Amino acid sequence: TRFHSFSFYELKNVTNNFDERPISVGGNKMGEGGFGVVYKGYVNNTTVAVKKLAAMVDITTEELKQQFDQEIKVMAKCQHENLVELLGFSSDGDDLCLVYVYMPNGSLLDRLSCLDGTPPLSWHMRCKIAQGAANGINFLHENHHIHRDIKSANILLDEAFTAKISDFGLARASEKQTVMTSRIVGTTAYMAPEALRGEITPKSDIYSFGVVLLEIITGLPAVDEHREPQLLLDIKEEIEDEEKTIEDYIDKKMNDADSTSVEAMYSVASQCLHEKKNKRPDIKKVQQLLQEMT
Ligand SMILES: CC(C)Nc1cc(Nc2nc3ccnn3cc2F)ncc1C(=O)NC[C@@H](F)C(C)(C)O
Repeated sequence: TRFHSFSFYELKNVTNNFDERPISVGGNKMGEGGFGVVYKGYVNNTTVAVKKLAAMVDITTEELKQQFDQEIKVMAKCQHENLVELLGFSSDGDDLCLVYVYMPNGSLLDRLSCLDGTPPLSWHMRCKIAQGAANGINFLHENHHIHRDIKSANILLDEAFTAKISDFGLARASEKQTVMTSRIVGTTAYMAPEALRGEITPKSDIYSFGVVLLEIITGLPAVDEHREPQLLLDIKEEIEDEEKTIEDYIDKKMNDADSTSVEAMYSVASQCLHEKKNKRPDIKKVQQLLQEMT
């Protein structure tokens, strides 16, 4: 064993009975996803993030338990500066909690949208975050794991804006390697075409990272129901068809972006976004191209 086993009452005590008010207004709520809500807490003077798993999407209790077990297994095997650190968990009763080191700058998604009044990320910080995220994915792939849910909401940022990959509940270990599933899971706006069908491959993680690189350049979320186009990957088509340029989509909330490094990041993203999985570069090549960029 490597993680502290908490009793559920202890985590109820340290999160102020899972206070639903936002942290910005003195509550404990930091965010939510399809598989749970994240609360801020204090455990023995340590600031923690407590993910209470109770489902808000179409998932069964046994599927939640499988994702909880999967997260613990991946966390026990993978430790890296660009991966979040699991401190412990609670499993007593019908409730499941995962306890982590708190992330002072929350998620990349929230920082790109300046949620809660945080200042816009400079181009220089965006480049370092992209490099950190690729190093995290590279470590996971080297250790034969496929993330299956890479998105900006799953890239967290510490006090220094060091990128940290999170949410390993859907991660798959692969010794051999394309395989199939009957339960399609993930965020549609980021998912590779084959992943949307049910294929499981490390090449899908590359496609999803390409979408993240477009959110970093543009400051636009991957999907926006009230936007034209609603899907960010459609801008790649508009740019490829010469109807627009990447310069027309650069986030206006920054003053330090230069055309050379922006075009270089866009080139990495377009390569990641090849329709044909085998045309996409491997994570070590993505890592190398992002290093050449700076
Ligand atoms: C729930 C996500 C969006 N927000 C966090 C996750 C985390 N920690 C973790 N959360 C999760 C959720 C799943 N894995 N995971 C790993 C983690 F280490 N820590 C802090 C925040 C958080 O919101 N911090 C506050 C800052 F954004 C501030 C600017 C001051 O509002």
